[PDB]
Amino acid sequence: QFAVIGLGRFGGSICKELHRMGHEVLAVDINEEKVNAYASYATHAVIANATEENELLSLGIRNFEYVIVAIGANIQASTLTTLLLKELDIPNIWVKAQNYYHHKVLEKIGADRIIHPEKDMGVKIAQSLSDENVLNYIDLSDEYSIVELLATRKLDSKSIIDLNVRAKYGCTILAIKHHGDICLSPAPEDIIREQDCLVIMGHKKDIKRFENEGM
Amino acid sequence: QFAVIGLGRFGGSICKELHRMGHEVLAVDINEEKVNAYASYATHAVIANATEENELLSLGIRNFEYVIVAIGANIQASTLTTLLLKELDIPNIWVKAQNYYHHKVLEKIGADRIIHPEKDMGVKIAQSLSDENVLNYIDLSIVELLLDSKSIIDLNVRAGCTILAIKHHGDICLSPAPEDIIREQDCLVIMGHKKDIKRFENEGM
Amino acid sequence: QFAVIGLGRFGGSICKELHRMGHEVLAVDINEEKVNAYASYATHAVIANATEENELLSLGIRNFEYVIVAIGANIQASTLTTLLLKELDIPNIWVKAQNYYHHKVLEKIGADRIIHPEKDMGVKIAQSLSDENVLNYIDLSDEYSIVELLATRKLDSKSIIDLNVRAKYGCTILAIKHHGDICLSEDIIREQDCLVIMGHKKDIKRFENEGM
Amino acid sequence: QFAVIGLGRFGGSICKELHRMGHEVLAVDINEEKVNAYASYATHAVIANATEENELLSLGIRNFEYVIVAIGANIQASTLTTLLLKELDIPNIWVKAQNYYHHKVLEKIGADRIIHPEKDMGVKIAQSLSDENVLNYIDLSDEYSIVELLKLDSKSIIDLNVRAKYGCTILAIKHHGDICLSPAPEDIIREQDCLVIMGHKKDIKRFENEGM
Amino acid sequence: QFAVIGLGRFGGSICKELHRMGHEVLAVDINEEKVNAYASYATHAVIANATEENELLSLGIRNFEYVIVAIGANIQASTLTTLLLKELDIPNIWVKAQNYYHHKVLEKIGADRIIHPEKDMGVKIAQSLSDENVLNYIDLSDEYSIVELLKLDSKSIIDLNVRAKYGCTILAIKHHGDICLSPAPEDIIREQDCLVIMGHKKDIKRFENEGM
Amino acid sequence: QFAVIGLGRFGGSICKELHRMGHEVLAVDINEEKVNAYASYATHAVIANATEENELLSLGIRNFEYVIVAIGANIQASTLTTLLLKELDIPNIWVKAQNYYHHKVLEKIGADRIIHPEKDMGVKIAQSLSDENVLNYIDLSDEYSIVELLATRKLDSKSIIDLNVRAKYGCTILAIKHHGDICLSEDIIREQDCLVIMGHKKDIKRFENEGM
Amino acid sequence: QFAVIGLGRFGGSICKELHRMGHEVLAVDINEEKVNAYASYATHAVIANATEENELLSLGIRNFEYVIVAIGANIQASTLTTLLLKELDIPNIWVKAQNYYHHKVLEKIGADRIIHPEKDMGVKIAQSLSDENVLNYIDLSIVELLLDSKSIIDLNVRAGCTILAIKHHGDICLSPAPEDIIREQDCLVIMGHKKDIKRFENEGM
Amino acid sequence: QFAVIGLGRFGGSICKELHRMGHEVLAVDINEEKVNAYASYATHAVIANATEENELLSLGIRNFEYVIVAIGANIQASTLTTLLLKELDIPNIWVKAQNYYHHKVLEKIGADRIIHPEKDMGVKIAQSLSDENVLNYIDLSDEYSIVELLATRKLDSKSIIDLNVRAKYGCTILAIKHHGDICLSPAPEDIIREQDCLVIMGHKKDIKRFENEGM
Ligand SMILES: Nc1ncnc2c1ncn2[C@@H]1O[C@H](COP(=O)(O)OP(=O)(O)O)[C@@H](O)[C@H]1O
Ligand SMILES: Nc1ncnc2c1ncn2[C@@H]1O[C@H](COP(=O)(O)OP(=O)(O)O)[C@@H](O)[C@H]1O
Ligand SMILES: Nc1ncnc2c1ncn2[C@@H]1O[C@H](COP(=O)(O)OP(=O)(O)O)[C@@H](O)[C@H]1O
Ligand SMILES: Nc1ncnc2c1ncn2[C@@H]1O[C@H](COP(=O)(O)OP(=O)(O)O)[C@@H](O)[C@H]1O
Ligand SMILES: Nc1ncnc2c1ncn2[C@@H]1O[C@H](COP(=O)(O)OP(=O)(O)O)[C@@H](O)[C@H]1O
Ligand SMILES: Nc1ncnc2c1ncn2[C@@H]1O[C@H](COP(=O)(O)OP(=O)(O)O)[C@@H](O)[C@H]1O
Ligand SMILES: Nc1ncnc2c1ncn2[C@@H]1O[C@H](COP(=O)(O)OP(=O)(O)O)[C@@H](O)[C@H]1O
Ligand SMILES: Nc1ncnc2c1ncn2[C@@H]1O[C@H](COP(=O)(O)OP(=O)(O)O)[C@@H](O)[C@H]1O
Repeated sequence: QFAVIGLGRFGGSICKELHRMGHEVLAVDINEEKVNAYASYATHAVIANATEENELLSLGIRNFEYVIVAIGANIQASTLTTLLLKELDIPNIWVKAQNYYHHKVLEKIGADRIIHPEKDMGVKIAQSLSDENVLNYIDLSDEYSIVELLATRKLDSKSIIDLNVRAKYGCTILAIKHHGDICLSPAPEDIIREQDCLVIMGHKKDIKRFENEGM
Repeated sequence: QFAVIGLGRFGGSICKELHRMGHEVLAVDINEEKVNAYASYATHAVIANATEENELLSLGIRNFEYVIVAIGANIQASTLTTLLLKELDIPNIWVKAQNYYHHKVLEKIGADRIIHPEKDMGVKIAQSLSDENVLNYIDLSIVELLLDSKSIIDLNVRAGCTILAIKHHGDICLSPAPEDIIREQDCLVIMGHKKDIKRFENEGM
Repeated sequence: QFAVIGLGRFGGSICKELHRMGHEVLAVDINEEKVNAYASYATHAVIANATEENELLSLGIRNFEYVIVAIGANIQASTLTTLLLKELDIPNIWVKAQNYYHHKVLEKIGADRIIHPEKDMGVKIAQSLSDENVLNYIDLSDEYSIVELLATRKLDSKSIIDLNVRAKYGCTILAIKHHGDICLSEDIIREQDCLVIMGHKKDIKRFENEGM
Repeated sequence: QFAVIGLGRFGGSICKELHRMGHEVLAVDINEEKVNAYASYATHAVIANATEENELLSLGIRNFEYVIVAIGANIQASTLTTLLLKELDIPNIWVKAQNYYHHKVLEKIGADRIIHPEKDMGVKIAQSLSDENVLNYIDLSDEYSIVELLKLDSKSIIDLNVRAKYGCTILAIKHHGDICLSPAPEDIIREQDCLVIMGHKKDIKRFENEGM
Repeated sequence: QFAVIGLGRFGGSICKELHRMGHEVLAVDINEEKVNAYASYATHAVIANATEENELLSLGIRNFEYVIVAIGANIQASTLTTLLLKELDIPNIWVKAQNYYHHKVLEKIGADRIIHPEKDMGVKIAQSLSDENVLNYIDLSDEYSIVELLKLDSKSIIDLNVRAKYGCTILAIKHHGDICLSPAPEDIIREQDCLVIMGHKKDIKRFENEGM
Repeated sequence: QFAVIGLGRFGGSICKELHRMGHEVLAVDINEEKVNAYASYATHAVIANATEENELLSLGIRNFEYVIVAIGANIQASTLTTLLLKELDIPNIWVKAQNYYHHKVLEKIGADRIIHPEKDMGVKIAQSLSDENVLNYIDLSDEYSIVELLATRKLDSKSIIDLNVRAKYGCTILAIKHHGDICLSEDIIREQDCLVIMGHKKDIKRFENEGM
Repeated sequence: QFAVIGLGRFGGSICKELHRMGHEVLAVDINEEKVNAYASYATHAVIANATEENELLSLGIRNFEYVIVAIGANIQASTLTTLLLKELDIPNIWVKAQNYYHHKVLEKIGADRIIHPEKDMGVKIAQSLSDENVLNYIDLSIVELLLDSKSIIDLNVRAGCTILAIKHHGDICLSPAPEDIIREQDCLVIMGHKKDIKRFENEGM
Repeated sequence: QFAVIGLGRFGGSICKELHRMGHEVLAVDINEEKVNAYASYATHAVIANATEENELLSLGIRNFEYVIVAIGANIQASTLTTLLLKELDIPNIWVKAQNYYHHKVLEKIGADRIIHPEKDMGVKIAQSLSDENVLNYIDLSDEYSIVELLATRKLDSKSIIDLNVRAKYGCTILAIKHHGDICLSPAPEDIIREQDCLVIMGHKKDIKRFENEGM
């Protein structure tokens, strides 16, 4: 189902994770040490130069629905591989882009998805930096947001009704997380300890106010 | 409030985003072109060698609560900068790690947060690969999913997940009534057991 | 009608020749000295970074039916330029390829013709090495060929009927070149006159063997 | 009979072609991969530093009538090799020139032929660019050209007279790989039949404009 | 008992000395010549890259109670090695610091002792420069010093009283490798006999000025 | 009285210390930042290229009894400076040697003392490694030694007569150091007080073994 | 009249000497310090890259009858310069050769004289080593030699070399009379057979 | 009698010449090819690192009256060698200097003669350049010079008395060279051909005038 062609910082991580999730993954790399290191983290692992057409055929690359081209540094290799993958009619080709220029040729040679990992992680880090309290969020509208909050101290050993969040800020607490054991829909008396995960829902400004005052 | 010391693929992105969100950001880089290119995407932008102690002082680096050290490639420069920042008593120092080794010294020289961008994006991509259907998620799982013209009672999700919202036309139905129509381009927000959601995906979609 | 984007060993030569032939040519280069040096050998010459989209627009690059991308060394620049040219709907984009890899991306980003100058000149040189008599040829069939021959000592000061080629080997001499003045169709052939022969490939080859 | 000293874009092409033509060729290169890659495209292939006199002797370089020095980039290596080849009394030494300067020393150290591949390919491309539609051409003079050309359909030589109207002589017709060498006044030209035309460049170009 | 990781001006000296003192020492260096040169001045000598974890294990580095990291120039290598040594639970890790910065990371990665050889030798030289003529000295405080010193000849401790006049206590006399440990008031001091003196630095310096 | 010519890790340290001791010191360096940084740690500080004879004259270098050449890396500069200093009749020229070779030329061009800082610090470190108890020592004979010891936990809060050292091992405690204030000659010894012992080497070593 | 293109150990020495002799010399070098250092030892001194054709034209290089190409190390630069000089029709081009190979191309690109300084100085040193006694010589041998208070008749050199001169006190006795005293610090100039002179050295000295 | 320690452009030339003159020469070099190449041009040739004291002893370096240190480039090696040679009490140590600095230390470590080959050849070339006619000269005084002249053409096929040089310029022609066969003291009728070597003596200005007019 999945082949990952570059086992580096990025490709290796995709590989390890797909495998941990339970999908079958073919790990490909030109470097023998890398292939050895990923033997345990992939269904199969093979030494191959992904820029070599017969080597790609030998991997049985067409038997794959998704091929990820994760060779970062070598722009030539990356596009040459992508080029070959498009020739072999691969349904989904995802490629890591090195820079603006690399993005542009990948776009034209028919990459299905182009990833800028650092750029994307930049946004995520900035999101983290601006509200440290928020671990995760989902934007429902311009105005509404579901927010996973890490409990700052003053919120310690307090029940739902202790700070009633429906009356005060007009937000609904969706869950509590204690010990990797969750309280899915809390009763009015359920204790929130420090470092429990609050899941809160409603108006963005109301949550932000609750953060300002209850934390 | 924020200073970003390396304006590259990673640091530049952090900078541009904080600025876009409305925070004030000092952009620092050794390279003049980079500093020029980020003039518009930062409150202030200054040429500086972040490994030079007097240059850091000159930036007024202590007036900052968060300093991000985003010079990727040069492991020496990165740790030397971090080292200097810890000397100047910066409250929060976030550094991009190049490899395992780099992580280790940053850990010991008192980096407050150490980021492995590619590693982290790997996980996120694998999540995406594994279920192409989800737009956003929060692991507690709450899942934003992208059933046409069917009500909430038309498919009774509790009988074991709870539909939290519908998005039609950038107008959301926050907690839907049992007879609220879901169209095709619509943003289901679903909550509960991970396997139950996956099953709902398999069968209702 | 023509724009040449890289004025180097290759691009400059194309430019100089189109101009010498009487066509109008826009010469483009990033380097100011190159642009200065080609001022006399082009209708117009402009400093421009061909990888910069607004700079291309400013050249009025769309007013051109043929754009030649001759930037040799920089594979990135070459393909980025080609990419931009294809975006601007240029009807004919001809690019010099650096290597196999370069050829492949140019092929996919819609280059209309891809030139390997050294590769092609290799063939021509080997042709030249193999029979030092010939200078140019056109293949009509598997059997027939028009051949431009450089004359040896052996047919020096000879007329057409001195070695009658229609009888002896059965080829028709099409022209003689004496001093950049051509006898189109008893005419004396001097050494280093260009013989233009036509007919059967083997007959010509025999005439070479015997008359030269 | 032939040795090619630089297997590169240029030298490799000369080698591959001489071999394909059936001549015996010794391929030489300093780089082992290049030598391996040309094993199949040469009579013999050997690793050698062509700037090293004893290595040249070991190749049996004197047993060769033609040595091609095709190392492009390294001007020093190129001229040092040429220099050594001239010492060993090689009858024909052909060298690829990198620039004007390189040409000049090669000229003085007794290179028999000096090739500028890109320069020469420039001219050929410009010729192609000027008249696309002549599948092939041979330049006789500045003024005169033989042109292979691809309304004309179902018309004879008498019905379309070119000696009078444009002043050009149709040399041949090609119908399905079966050529009419010198057409009788009534011979039918069908679409896609190869016209061979000869005479004044402007007259041909006019005939193209009007008859096509 | 001891391993020395950098055989250089500094590390080599530590190695040679521990060996000369009779301790067993493992000498490590990446450079084969250095390892060869220290074969005679160490219990064992091994080629190893001290920044490579498996190579460290192979040395049996944990069997050592003291590891000295003496690679001067390469700050990266130095700290990476130290880092690995701290991972392997070495009880005592002594490292040569290159500069202030280097000191700081070594401090944080748990170096047990950090040496600045030139800095420390600076102090010792300045001490020598200040008072040349004290063959040897030990600094007790900023104010107090024990001094070995080389008019004084043929005079006793009673004839030259130092407890009263300068306020210093003569600790010993050395006559021909045969020492008078604590001199009786009448013991003769001959020229070139080693005076040991103790007390206030300025008092000694005054005694030097006047009695010598 | 003293000039220091290289203000680096080594020279700067000598300079700072002579100044701290109260001597007057001229600090010289080619680098302006170094000269600025040592303005506070020297009587005078001057920018000068010590390899330039007129620059040396301008410093009034002859007015000095001791010149220290501390330029480490640049062997040429170091010896050229030393050479010039010997020409100007300087009474004492002390130079830091980079390597064996450097030592040899300095020896011949009349350096009065040649220092190998790292080599010398190596010995001192090995001494320290071998017995972690001691800090400083003076060798009186083959048999006798004055030793500065750093106190362990075992003699913490003990008086002189608590472990009477004159009876038990037969050594005389010369001083105690508590907090940079010294008890020169029932006095409590706390941990990290500096013991100053004197007598037989083996007796001290025994006292170390048993009392610590 | 003379241009010297490389002001190094060799070219600088040629320059300084021609100037000292009184000829006018143009000193050329790519390095600004060298050009500065030779300002006093040349009629004119100019910064120029001698491998650049327009720079050569700008020097007015054609106004010169002799151009010396003295860039030692860089064989490429040396021959490229020589090549350009031959194009500009310079009447006399003298070049320092680096090795055998360098000699060969310079020979073919039309260098008028090719100098191997070290090789040539080798011969001269060996001459000096072999007979330490001679101050100067000319191989036809005429020998300047550095017998106290003895006349020309006191040692009859013809009975088989001819003493050409004596030097006392920077006052020379051009062709000495048979009774002319030779002192110790005196400059004998002797002529004839090489072996005869050597023998005279062996026996009279 | 002579040892040459560097067989390079300079040292090799000294070696080859001393040998050609008939003296016995020990050629030393660190490089084996150099030692092989000079086997024929020296009495003995030995591989040695001249900076290594025991290697010098092994050569029997003290048995030599003259040692020439001709390692050009490596200033360290050159001075270290010289230093060792001075320790071994060599009577004459001649060293090639690389630059001003090198000269200075060699001077102090007791080099007996210091040679700057290029500098010296510079002077000789400039002498050649300023009077091309003169091949060789000896300065007798400020005013007087013996000059070896190469016959320029107009001097062709003329006897001594044809241009009487004692009357005209008041110089005495000392010799003629035809075919490496010399006419030592020419008779008044001896023919001078082009490319014969004129040896002329007398006043510097008179010779210079004779050059101006007879050539
Ligand atoms: N032609 C190729 N075929 C297969 N794998 C390749 C090829 N070229 C490079 N790689 C592999 O791609 C991986 C890229 O990893 P890395 O340089 O860390 O990039 P990233 O920073 O994106 O992880 C390396 O493990 C490398 O061995
Ligand atoms: N010593 C330094 N001081 C300040 N900025 C630096 C220093 N070294 C590098 N930088 C800047 O940091 C940025 C690193 O970005 P980049 O090379 O893209 O790596 P990354 O992938 O981590 O973003 C560059 O803009 C670079 O100019
Ligand atoms: N980004 C660019 N835009 C426009 N012209 C360029 C750019 N990059 C290089 N060039 C020009 O293209 C030409 C390439 O010539 P060259 O490298 O000699 O190739 P060749 O020898 O094959 O013609 C140079 O004249 C250079 O100035
Ligand atoms: N000293 C040498 N002896 C023999 N072959 C050489 C030497 N130096 C370079 N070569 C070969 O000459 C070839 C030059 O080819 P290349 O650089 O592609 O130029 P071009 O593109 O003009 O052919 C290279 O394949 C190289 O291996
Ligand atoms: N990675 C490494 N592992 C082991 N030894 C090393 C490594 N890198 C350098 N060394 C050795 O450390 C020594 C450092 O010595 P040197 O450069 O003289 O510094 P110092 O003068 O301070 O001793 C060198 O001999 C070198 O061979
Ligand atoms: N020609 C010179 N004249 C005067 N000072 C010099 C000269 N060359 C170098 N220096 C100075 O000598 C010092 C050498 O210090 P450094 O290289 O750190 O040696 P170390 O670390 O052993 O003290 C530097 O401060 C440098 O500025
Ligand atoms: N391309 C060039 N154009 C002009 N001058 C040059 C060029 N390259 C080198 N030079 C100068 O020529 C001189 C060479 O001198 P040097 O290196 O001492 O060699 P040598 O021993 O032949 O004198 C230097 O002064 C150098 O700056
Ligand atoms: N330590 C050494 N002992 C002996 N010979 C040496 C040593 N170092 C260098 N040489 C030799 O000295 C010679 C110097 O030659 P070269 O570099 O041509 O100088 P030059 O230009 O003066 O001739 C070389 O042949 C080299 O092998």
